[PDB]
Amino acid sequence: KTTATLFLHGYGGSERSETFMVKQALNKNVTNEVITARVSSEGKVYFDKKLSAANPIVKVEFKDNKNGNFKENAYWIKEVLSQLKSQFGIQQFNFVGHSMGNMSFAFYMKNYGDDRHLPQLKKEVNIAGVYNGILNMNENVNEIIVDKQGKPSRMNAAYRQLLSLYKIYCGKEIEVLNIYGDLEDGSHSDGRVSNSSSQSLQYLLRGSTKSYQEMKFKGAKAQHSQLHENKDVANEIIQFLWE
Repeated sequence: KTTATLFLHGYGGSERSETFMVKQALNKNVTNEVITARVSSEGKVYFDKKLSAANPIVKVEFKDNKNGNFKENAYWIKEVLSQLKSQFGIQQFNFVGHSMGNMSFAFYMKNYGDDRHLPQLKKEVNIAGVYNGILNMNENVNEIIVDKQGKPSRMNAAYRQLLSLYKIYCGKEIEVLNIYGDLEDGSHSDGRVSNSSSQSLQYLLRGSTKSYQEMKFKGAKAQHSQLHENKDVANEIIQFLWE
């Protein structure tokens, strides 16, 4: 059975933000299929090439790529999934996203995560997830804290609408890998987002995933944008989704 692996860009980005990591996949023979799903502002979906095909990779680009509205960027996500099925029949998918493409996938799963007419999740890769806020926005550096279970010492607006998201992950045996960076510069962050922010995903999933792992890459090559431009991160993701 065929499983499309969708790559979503963070704020400001496009399909070119996803390239370095899928190019690491192709060099690993993973698949010969890559295609681009483009989504306008209205939310009509255009595929550049068609589909047939093992471990196919699909790159998702939103034309309106500066929309901070999680519910419409999670509505878009459901439009691509439901276009990949209506057209190519794909029944399951892996998801990997950068920063805010992941906050849009927590709102996808929240509003469309129990529907069955929709391609089902299998694995999940989360790069610099921005779950309990952003640095220098609605949080500050070393301010917010997480316990054992990734529960925030303080929870921000959006994080709270996502509390009942375990209810969706339960019993779907969804594996989840949580990748974030610690520059090591005394700020416990990826330059842009807090480790507690993305680490607070473990409390959103509440022990209801088939599998939950976190990887804290460290150093200069573990900076926000450096995360999807590292090869030691991209193989981490290859071996998880595909090996």
